[PDB]
Amino acid sequence: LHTQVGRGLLGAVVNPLGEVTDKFAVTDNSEILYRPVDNAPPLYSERAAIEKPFLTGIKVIDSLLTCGEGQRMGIFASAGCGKTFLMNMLIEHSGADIYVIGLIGARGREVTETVDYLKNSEKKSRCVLVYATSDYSSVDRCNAAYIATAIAEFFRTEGHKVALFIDSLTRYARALRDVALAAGPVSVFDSLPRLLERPGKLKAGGSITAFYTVLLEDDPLAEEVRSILDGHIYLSRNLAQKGQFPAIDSLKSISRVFTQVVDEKHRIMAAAFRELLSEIEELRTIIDFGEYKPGENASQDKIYNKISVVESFLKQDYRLGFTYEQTMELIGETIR
Repeated sequence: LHTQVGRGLLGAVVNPLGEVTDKFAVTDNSEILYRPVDNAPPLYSERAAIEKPFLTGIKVIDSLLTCGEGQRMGIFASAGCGKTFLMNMLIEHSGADIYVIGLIGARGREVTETVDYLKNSEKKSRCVLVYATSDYSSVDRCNAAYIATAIAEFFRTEGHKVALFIDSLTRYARALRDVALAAGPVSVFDSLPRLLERPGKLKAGGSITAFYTVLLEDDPLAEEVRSILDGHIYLSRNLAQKGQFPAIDSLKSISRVFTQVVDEKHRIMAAAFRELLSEIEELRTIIDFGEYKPGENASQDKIYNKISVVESFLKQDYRLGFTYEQTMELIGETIR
Protein backbone atom coordinates (compact mmCIF):
# COMPACT_ATOMS: atom_id res chain seq x y z
CA LEU A 1 0.00 0.00 0.00
CA HIS A 2 3.06 2.20 0.57
CA THR A 3 6.56 1.90 -0.88
CA GLN A 4 10.01 3.45 -0.76
CA VAL A 5 10.85 6.28 -3.16
CA GLY A 6 13.69 8.77 -3.49
CA ARG A 7 17.12 9.18 -5.00
CA GLY A 8 18.48 6.57 -2.58
CA LEU A 9 16.88 3.91 -4.80
CA LEU A 10 19.07 4.90 -7.76
CA GLY A 11 21.29 1.96 -8.66
CA ALA A 12 19.21 -0.49 -6.62
CA VAL A 13 17.03 -3.53 -7.33
CA VAL A 14 13.61 -3.60 -5.65
CA ASN A 15 11.45 -6.69 -5.09
CA PRO A 16 7.61 -6.67 -4.89
CA LEU A 17 7.90 -5.92 -1.15
CA GLY A 18 9.51 -2.51 -1.70
CA GLU A 19 12.87 -3.51 -0.20
CA VAL A 20 16.28 -3.35 -1.89
CA THR A 21 17.78 -6.79 -2.55
CA ASP A 22 20.72 -5.93 -4.82
CA LYS A 23 22.60 -3.01 -6.37
CA PHE A 24 23.97 -2.40 -9.86
CA ALA A 25 25.33 1.02 -8.85
CA VAL A 26 26.14 3.10 -5.78
CA THR A 27 25.23 6.76 -5.30
CA ASP A 28 26.29 9.27 -2.67
CA ASN A 29 22.59 10.18 -2.26
CA SER A 30 20.66 8.25 0.40
CA GLU A 31 17.25 9.91 0.05
CA ILE A 32 14.56 7.44 1.16
CA LEU A 33 10.91 8.46 1.52
CA TYR A 34 7.56 6.66 1.41
CA ARG A 35 4.64 7.17 -0.98
CA PRO A 36 1.41 5.25 -1.62
CA VAL A 37 1.52 2.82 -4.52
CA ASP A 38 -2.17 3.48 -5.28
CA ASN A 39 -2.29 7.17 -6.19
CA ALA A 40 -4.96 8.92 -8.23
CA PRO A 41 -4.08 9.71 -11.87
CA PRO A 42 -3.67 13.42 -12.63
CA LEU A 43 -6.65 15.65 -13.27
CA TYR A 44 -7.15 16.76 -16.86
CA SER A 45 -6.18 20.35 -15.93
CA GLU A 46 -2.95 19.10 -14.31
CA ARG A 47 -1.63 17.51 -17.52
CA ALA A 48 0.29 19.26 -20.28
CA ALA A 49 0.16 18.68 -24.02
CA ILE A 50 2.76 16.32 -25.47
CA GLU A 51 4.83 18.79 -27.50
CA LYS A 52 8.53 17.85 -26.91
CA PRO A 53 10.17 14.85 -28.59
CA PHE A 54 11.66 12.01 -26.55
CA LEU A 55 14.79 11.21 -28.55
CA THR A 56 15.76 7.54 -28.39
CA GLY A 57 19.03 7.50 -30.34
CA ILE A 58 17.49 4.86 -32.62
CA LYS A 59 17.31 6.07 -36.22
CA VAL A 60 14.06 4.43 -37.35
CA ILE A 61 12.22 5.51 -34.19
CA ASP A 62 13.55 9.08 -34.01
CA SER A 63 12.81 9.54 -37.73
CA LEU A 64 9.54 7.67 -38.36
CA LEU A 65 8.10 6.91 -34.89
CA THR A 66 9.24 9.99 -32.98
CA CYS A 67 8.19 9.63 -29.35
CA GLY A 68 7.13 12.51 -27.13
CA GLU A 69 7.89 13.52 -23.55
CA GLY A 70 5.09 12.01 -21.48
CA GLN A 71 3.98 9.55 -24.16
CA ARG A 72 2.78 6.01 -23.46
CA MET A 73 4.23 3.71 -26.13
CA GLY A 74 3.47 0.05 -26.78
CA ILE A 75 6.18 -2.42 -27.77
CA PHE A 76 4.58 -5.45 -29.43
CA ALA A 77 6.99 -8.33 -30.06
CA SER A 78 7.14 -12.12 -30.25
CA ALA A 79 9.50 -14.72 -28.76
CA GLY A 80 12.85 -13.71 -30.25
CA CYS A 81 12.37 -10.27 -31.81
CA GLY A 82 15.05 -8.44 -29.81
CA LYS A 83 12.58 -6.80 -27.42
CA THR A 84 15.06 -6.85 -24.53
CA PHE A 85 17.81 -5.46 -26.77
CA LEU A 86 15.39 -2.80 -28.02
CA MET A 87 14.66 -1.77 -24.42
CA ASN A 88 18.40 -1.74 -23.70
CA MET A 89 18.86 0.60 -26.67
CA LEU A 90 16.01 2.80 -25.42
CA ILE A 91 17.66 3.16 -22.01
CA GLU A 92 21.19 3.48 -23.38
CA HIS A 93 20.74 5.93 -26.27
CA SER A 94 17.92 8.16 -25.00
CA GLY A 95 18.43 11.24 -22.85
CA ALA A 96 16.10 10.76 -19.90
CA ASP A 97 17.10 11.96 -16.44
CA ILE A 98 15.99 8.80 -14.60
CA TYR A 99 15.02 5.32 -15.83
CA VAL A 100 12.69 2.99 -13.91
CA ILE A 101 12.51 -0.58 -15.26
CA GLY A 102 9.66 -2.83 -14.17
CA LEU A 103 10.09 -6.56 -14.84
CA ILE A 104 6.69 -8.18 -14.24
CA GLY A 105 6.49 -11.97 -14.08
CA ALA A 106 9.97 -12.46 -15.53
CA ARG A 107 12.26 -15.42 -14.92
CA GLY A 108 15.31 -15.29 -12.68
CA ARG A 109 17.65 -15.55 -15.66
CA GLU A 110 16.01 -12.50 -17.25
CA VAL A 111 16.18 -10.48 -14.02
CA THR A 112 19.87 -11.24 -13.55
CA GLU A 113 20.35 -10.47 -17.25
CA THR A 114 18.88 -6.99 -16.81
CA VAL A 115 20.98 -6.50 -13.67
CA ASP A 116 24.13 -7.61 -15.50
CA TYR A 117 23.33 -5.21 -18.34
CA LEU A 118 22.75 -2.32 -15.93
CA LYS A 119 26.04 -3.06 -14.14
CA ASN A 120 27.85 -2.08 -17.36
CA SER A 121 25.51 0.67 -18.58
CA GLU A 122 26.28 4.37 -18.93
CA LYS A 123 22.88 5.20 -17.39
CA LYS A 124 23.81 2.87 -14.52
CA SER A 125 23.69 5.53 -11.80
CA ARG A 126 20.28 6.81 -12.98
CA CYS A 127 18.25 3.57 -12.99
CA VAL A 128 15.91 1.85 -10.55
CA LEU A 129 14.88 -1.77 -11.17
CA VAL A 130 11.68 -3.26 -9.74
CA TYR A 131 11.35 -6.99 -10.44
CA ALA A 132 8.87 -9.76 -9.71
CA THR A 133 10.00 -13.24 -10.71
CA SER A 134 7.55 -15.94 -11.78
CA ASP A 135 7.82 -17.40 -8.26
CA TYR A 136 6.05 -14.49 -6.57
CA SER A 137 2.27 -14.46 -6.25
CA SER A 138 -0.01 -12.55 -8.61
CA VAL A 139 -0.55 -9.85 -5.97
CA ASP A 140 3.22 -9.35 -5.86
CA ARG A 141 3.48 -9.23 -9.66
CA CYS A 142 0.88 -6.45 -9.88
CA ASN A 143 2.37 -4.65 -6.88
CA ALA A 144 5.70 -4.64 -8.75
CA ALA A 145 4.20 -2.57 -11.57
CA TYR A 146 2.48 -0.34 -9.00
CA ILE A 147 5.79 0.13 -7.17
CA ALA A 148 7.76 1.00 -10.32
CA THR A 149 5.05 3.44 -11.40
CA ALA A 150 5.08 5.02 -7.92
CA ILE A 151 8.86 5.53 -8.01
CA ALA A 152 8.59 7.05 -11.49
CA GLU A 153 5.83 9.34 -10.21
CA PHE A 154 7.97 10.56 -7.30
CA PHE A 155 10.82 11.34 -9.68
CA ARG A 156 8.30 13.16 -11.90
CA THR A 157 7.03 15.42 -9.10
CA GLU A 158 10.65 16.47 -8.51
CA GLY A 159 10.80 17.76 -12.09
CA HIS A 160 12.88 14.97 -13.62
CA LYS A 161 12.45 13.63 -17.15
CA VAL A 162 11.56 10.04 -16.27
CA ALA A 163 11.36 7.02 -18.59
CA LEU A 164 9.29 4.14 -17.19
CA PHE A 165 9.51 0.63 -18.66
CA ILE A 166 6.94 -2.09 -17.94
CA ASP A 167 7.77 -5.62 -19.11
CA SER A 168 5.33 -6.90 -19.65
CA LEU A 169 1.66 -5.91 -19.76
CA THR A 170 0.82 -9.50 -20.74
CA ARG A 171 2.15 -11.21 -17.61
CA TYR A 172 0.81 -8.33 -15.51
CA ALA A 173 -2.58 -8.94 -17.14
CA ARG A 174 -2.35 -12.60 -16.13
CA ALA A 175 -1.46 -11.77 -12.53
CA LEU A 176 -4.33 -9.27 -12.43
CA ARG A 177 -6.57 -12.02 -13.84
CA ASP A 178 -5.61 -14.35 -10.98
CA VAL A 179 -6.24 -11.60 -8.41
CA ALA A 180 -9.65 -10.98 -9.98
CA LEU A 181 -10.24 -14.72 -9.62
CA ALA A 182 -9.31 -14.36 -5.94
CA ALA A 183 -12.18 -11.87 -5.68
CA GLY A 184 -14.53 -13.60 -8.14
CA PRO A 185 -18.13 -0.41 -8.10
CA VAL A 186 -14.47 -1.48 -8.02
CA SER A 187 -13.12 -4.24 -10.28
CA VAL A 188 -9.66 -5.78 -10.24
CA PHE A 189 -9.58 -5.69 -14.05
CA ASP A 190 -9.83 -1.88 -13.90
CA SER A 191 -6.29 -1.76 -12.48
CA LEU A 192 -4.88 -1.97 -16.02
CA PRO A 193 -6.33 1.25 -17.52
CA ARG A 194 -5.79 3.12 -14.24
CA LEU A 195 -2.17 1.95 -14.37
CA LEU A 196 -1.80 3.05 -18.00
CA GLU A 197 -3.18 6.56 -17.37
CA ARG A 198 -0.58 7.42 -14.70
CA PRO A 199 2.33 8.47 -16.99
CA GLY A 200 2.42 11.78 -18.84
CA LYS A 201 3.76 15.31 -18.51
CA LEU A 202 2.52 17.40 -15.58
CA LYS A 203 2.17 21.18 -15.77
CA ALA A 204 3.67 21.51 -12.27
CA GLY A 205 6.23 18.70 -12.56
CA GLY A 206 8.39 16.59 -14.84
CA SER A 207 7.22 13.83 -17.18
CA ILE A 208 6.93 10.05 -17.38
CA THR A 209 7.46 8.54 -20.83
CA ALA A 210 6.30 4.93 -20.50
CA PHE A 211 7.09 1.87 -22.63
CA TYR A 212 4.76 -1.08 -22.04
CA THR A 213 5.71 -4.34 -23.73
CA VAL A 214 2.99 -6.69 -24.99
CA LEU A 215 3.72 -10.30 -25.95
CA LEU A 216 2.34 -11.69 -29.22
CA GLU A 217 1.38 -15.26 -30.07
CA ASP A 218 3.52 -17.23 -32.52
CA ASP A 219 -4.92 -11.14 -28.71
CA PRO A 220 -7.75 -9.06 -27.22
CA LEU A 221 -5.52 -7.69 -24.45
CA ALA A 222 -3.07 -6.51 -27.12
CA GLU A 223 -5.78 -4.78 -29.16
CA GLU A 224 -7.41 -2.98 -26.24
CA VAL A 225 -3.96 -2.00 -24.93
CA ARG A 226 -3.12 -0.56 -28.35
CA SER A 227 -6.42 1.33 -28.18
CA ILE A 228 -5.49 2.85 -24.80
CA LEU A 229 -1.87 3.82 -25.51
CA ASP A 230 -0.48 6.74 -27.53
CA GLY A 231 1.07 4.51 -30.21
CA HIS A 232 2.82 1.17 -30.67
CA ILE A 233 6.05 -0.26 -32.07
CA TYR A 234 5.72 -3.61 -33.85
CA LEU A 235 8.74 -5.93 -33.82
CA SER A 236 8.26 -8.31 -36.75
CA ARG A 237 9.53 -11.86 -36.35
CA ASN A 238 9.78 -11.96 -40.15
CA LEU A 239 12.18 -9.01 -40.15
CA ALA A 240 14.05 -10.50 -37.18
CA GLN A 241 14.64 -13.75 -39.08
CA LYS A 242 15.96 -11.81 -42.10
CA GLY A 243 18.71 -10.23 -39.99
CA GLN A 244 16.97 -6.86 -39.56
CA PHE A 245 17.87 -5.41 -36.17
CA PRO A 246 16.01 -3.60 -34.79
CA ALA A 247 13.18 -5.67 -36.29
CA ILE A 248 10.87 -2.65 -36.25
CA ASP A 249 8.23 -2.80 -38.98
CA SER A 250 7.74 0.96 -39.31
CA LEU A 251 4.81 0.47 -41.70
CA LYS A 252 2.91 -1.34 -38.91
CA SER A 253 4.01 1.07 -36.15
CA ILE A 254 2.78 4.56 -35.29
CA SER A 255 3.30 7.40 -32.82
CA ARG A 256 0.06 9.30 -32.25
CA VAL A 257 1.98 12.43 -31.16
CA PHE A 258 4.37 12.35 -34.14
CA THR A 259 3.14 15.44 -35.99
CA GLN A 260 3.19 17.44 -32.73
CA VAL A 261 6.83 16.73 -31.78
CA VAL A 262 8.53 17.20 -35.17
CA ASP A 263 8.63 20.19 -37.50
CA GLU A 264 7.62 20.41 -41.17
CA LYS A 265 10.76 19.24 -42.98
CA HIS A 266 10.94 16.21 -40.69
CA ARG A 267 7.32 15.44 -41.61
CA ILE A 268 8.05 15.71 -45.34
CA MET A 269 11.19 13.56 -45.22
CA ALA A 270 9.41 10.96 -43.09
CA ALA A 271 6.48 10.78 -45.52
CA ALA A 272 8.86 10.41 -48.46
CA PHE A 273 10.76 7.65 -46.65
CA ARG A 274 7.56 5.78 -45.80
CA GLU A 275 6.46 5.96 -49.44
CA LEU A 276 9.90 4.64 -50.41
CA LEU A 277 9.42 1.74 -47.99
CA SER A 278 5.99 1.00 -49.46
CA GLU A 279 7.43 0.92 -52.98
CA ILE A 280 10.28 -1.29 -51.73
CA GLU A 281 7.73 -3.76 -50.35
CA GLU A 282 5.76 -3.77 -53.61
CA LEU A 283 9.02 -4.53 -55.42
CA ARG A 284 9.74 -7.31 -52.90
CA THR A 285 6.45 -9.06 -53.63
CA ILE A 286 6.99 -8.47 -57.36
CA ILE A 287 10.41 -10.14 -57.10
CA ASP A 288 9.00 -13.04 -55.07
CA PHE A 289 6.44 -13.51 -57.86
CA GLY A 290 9.39 -13.78 -60.26
CA GLU A 291 8.22 -10.97 -62.55
CA TYR A 292 11.15 -8.56 -62.16
CA LYS A 293 13.78 -8.36 -64.89
CA PRO A 294 16.47 -5.63 -64.86
CA GLY A 295 16.01 -3.21 -67.75
CA GLU A 296 12.26 -3.20 -68.39
CA ASN A 297 10.80 -0.82 -65.80
CA ALA A 298 13.19 2.00 -64.89
CA SER A 299 11.11 2.76 -61.79
CA GLN A 300 11.55 -0.79 -60.48
CA ASP A 301 15.29 -0.45 -61.10
CA LYS A 302 15.47 2.85 -59.21
CA ILE A 303 13.60 1.29 -56.28
CA TYR A 304 15.77 -1.84 -56.56
CA ASN A 305 19.03 0.09 -56.25
CA LYS A 306 17.57 1.81 -53.16
CA ILE A 307 17.10 -1.37 -51.09
CA SER A 308 20.72 -1.36 -49.91
CA VAL A 309 20.77 2.20 -48.58
CA VAL A 310 17.30 1.88 -47.02
CA GLU A 311 18.11 -1.41 -45.27
CA SER A 312 21.39 0.18 -44.19
CA PHE A 313 19.51 3.13 -42.68
CA LEU A 314 16.99 0.92 -40.86
CA LYS A 315 19.63 -1.36 -39.32
CA GLN A 316 21.46 -0.08 -36.25
CA ASP A 317 24.03 -1.70 -33.97
CA TYR A 318 22.74 -1.92 -30.41
CA ARG A 319 25.98 -0.25 -29.24
CA LEU A 320 25.60 2.92 -31.36
CA GLY A 321 23.51 6.00 -30.67
CA PHE A 322 22.59 8.53 -33.35
CA THR A 323 21.76 12.16 -32.67
CA TYR A 324 18.65 13.71 -34.20
CA GLU A 325 20.75 15.69 -36.68
CA GLN A 326 22.66 12.56 -37.73
CA THR A 327 19.39 10.65 -38.17
CA MET A 328 17.87 13.38 -40.35
CA GLU A 329 21.13 13.61 -42.32
CA LEU A 330 21.16 9.87 -43.04
CA ILE A 331 17.46 9.66 -43.90
CA GLY A 332 17.99 12.70 -46.12
CA GLU A 333 20.78 10.89 -47.95
CA THR A 334 18.54 7.82 -48.31
CA ILE A 335 15.57 9.49 -50.07
CA ARG A 336 17.58 11.40 -52.71
